[PDB]
Amino acid sequence: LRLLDHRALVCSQPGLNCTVKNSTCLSPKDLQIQLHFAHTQQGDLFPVAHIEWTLQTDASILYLEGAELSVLQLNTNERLCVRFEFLRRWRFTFSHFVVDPDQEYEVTVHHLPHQSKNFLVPDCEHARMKVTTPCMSSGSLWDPNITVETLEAHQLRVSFTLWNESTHYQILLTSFPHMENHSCFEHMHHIPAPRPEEFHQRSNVTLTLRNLKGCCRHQVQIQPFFSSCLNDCLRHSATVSCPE
Ligand SMILES: *[C@@H]1O[C@H](CO)[C@@H](O)[C@H](O)[C@H]1NC(C)=O
Ligand SMILES: *[C@@H]1O[C@H](CO)[C@@H](O)[C@H](O)[C@H]1NC(C)=O
Ligand SMILES: *[C@@H]1O[C@H](CO)[C@@H](O)[C@H](O)[C@H]1NC(C)=O
Ligand SMILES: *[C@@H]1O[C@H](CO)[C@@H](O)[C@H](O)[C@H]1NC(C)=O
Repeated sequence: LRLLDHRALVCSQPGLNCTVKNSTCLSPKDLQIQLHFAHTQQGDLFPVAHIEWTLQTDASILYLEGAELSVLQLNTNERLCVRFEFLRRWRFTFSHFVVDPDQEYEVTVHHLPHQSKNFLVPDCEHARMKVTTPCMSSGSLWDPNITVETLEAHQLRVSFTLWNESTHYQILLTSFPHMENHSCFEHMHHIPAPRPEEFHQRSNVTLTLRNLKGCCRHQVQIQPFFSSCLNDCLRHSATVSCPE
């Protein structure tokens, strides 16, 4: 959770002069949050929360200085606030909060001196999220298209397409019985960082399976370690089903 730009924004409308800026975190109607995408001057692409709500005034003489817009990231408890500062119906919009893929947010509006709604951002498999800067940093553009072939002597041959980075990969084999989810075997295979010559080429690893009847469901997972996502890159898997 962050602001796209931190300078004060002009939010003025006919009959209402308005400024909005980040503030220290201290009635609104029709609070709505849409997912939008912002392209930056630096050439990046971020998912943003497009937040809107209505201020309805009546004949009532009232002291109204502004509004506080609060966004809480539920996984980290990161909270950011912006304060609207004033001078029948006015619709307010704020689209400068950058959000993270696959995260839930709680949005709150308070008139100063309330309404709360939650917002869930789709993961990096969503076609529009896939091309954002955060998703591409998680390796969203790489498609290994992992395939696992059963070999004659209780071995598997795993094939996968490498990306274009000189970083290592790991293949994690976890074996299971047909239905029970307690593993009967586990093995990690280190794939050395490829040379630029093997970039975008399809490589393979041969895995040796545990010789145990019933230990027949083999999950094979590839984890890349691209410099932009370290231990947090998107992973892919294929599973060999039991021939039972
Ligand atoms: C990925 O694997 C599937 C296997 O059925 C195949 O249809 C598809 O064409 C493969 N993709 C590429 C890029 O070769
Ligand atoms: C990696 O491959 C993609 C293929 O679309 C390309 O856009 C990108 O520029 C390549 N990155 C590097 C560092 O060569
Ligand atoms: C066992 O693993 C499968 C994985 O697809 C899952 O659907 C199922 O709910 C799991 N069951 C238990 C008891 O963990
Ligand atoms: C498996 O991959 C290695 C490169 O990592 C290659 O030398 C070998 O020939 C490939 N094996 C098969 C069966 O294609």
